[PDB]
Amino acid sequence: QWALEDFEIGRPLGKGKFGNVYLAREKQSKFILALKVLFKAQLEKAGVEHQLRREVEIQSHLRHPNILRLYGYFHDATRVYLILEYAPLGTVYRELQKLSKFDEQRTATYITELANALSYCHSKRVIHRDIKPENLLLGSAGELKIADFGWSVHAPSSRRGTLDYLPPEMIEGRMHDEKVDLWSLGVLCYEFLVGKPPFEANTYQETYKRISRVEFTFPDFVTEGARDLISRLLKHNPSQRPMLREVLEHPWITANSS
Ligand SMILES: Nc1ncnc2c1ncn2[C@@H]1O[C@H](COP(=O)(O)OP(=O)(O)O)[C@@H](O)[C@H]1O
Ligand SMILES: Cc1c(C(=O)NS(=O)(=O)N(C)C)cc(-c2ccc(Cl)cc2)c2cc[nH]c12
Ligand SMILES: O=C(O)[C@@H]1CCCC[C@H]1C(=O)O
Ligand SMILES: [Mg+2]
Ligand SMILES: [Mg+2]
Repeated sequence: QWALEDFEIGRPLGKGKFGNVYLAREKQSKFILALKVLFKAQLEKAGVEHQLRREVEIQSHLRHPNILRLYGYFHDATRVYLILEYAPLGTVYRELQKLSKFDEQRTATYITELANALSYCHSKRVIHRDIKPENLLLGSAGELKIADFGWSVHAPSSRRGTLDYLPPEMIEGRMHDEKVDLWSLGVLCYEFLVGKPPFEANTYQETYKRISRVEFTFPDFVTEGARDLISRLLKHNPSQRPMLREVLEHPWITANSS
């Protein structure tokens, strides 16, 4: 179908674990898009060549306004190219870095957008497993778009950057389901309000212990309603975390969204 010759390449949009993401334009249609470029040698060396097929198969079949589109893929002798929807306002990561913290209204609107995209995903037993600011993209209207389905799988799974967003069950290497994304949502809510993730540390070692123990504290400015929602999402036991319907009906969400 597609080949590299069909696109004009622009500036890089960001650094990837196995290559780079570039702005690109489809020559015939003038369609601006993001081209996720991955080196075959690097994928092979890490043994993630089939998981890349998983990212493609899962993302390509999701249709939701808060989920980044994957249009297709193609590959040559040395690279794999993923054809993605271009998110013109960039990452939530960069917005957080420039704004420091988000107010309750911005946070709760993003949580609602995430819960709606996640509800959709989980309805197909799809687990994202890599929900984090650098993977949360922004559309033309500033709407949140879940991206980077790189580590995505169908639930239940026991399949093997920082640990900041990963729940205890995945950090230990145990069986896990859709509840992993509910923990990550909790870590995101805290980060949006506070400016840093709740288990952030200098080392992977210190962060591992913090997640395992559920060792976190809130700054005094965090409201009672925000503490309630976060504390509920951050349960060591996946069974005890709420459904996404419950997150969406939380009084703090309904009062501050959208
Ligand atoms: N569709 C896109 N539009 C705009 N920027 C993007 C897009 N996809 C990725 N990026 C940028 O490139 C980075 C790497 O993309 P990503 O899919 O997350 O790769 P990886 O799996 O290596 O982390 C993102 O964190 C973001 O900064
Ligand atoms: C060598 C190779 C192929 C492949 O079949 N290539 S080819 O023999 O047709 N040849 C041109 C070299 C295909 C892939 C691949 C993996 C995932 C996707 Cl979504 C698409 C392609 C990868 C990933 C790492 N090495 C790869
Ligand atoms: O698209 C990718 O860069 C990779 C494909 C293979 C699994 C890991 C994944 C990633 O880092 O998101
Ligand atoms: Mg990423
Ligand atoms: Mg990824």
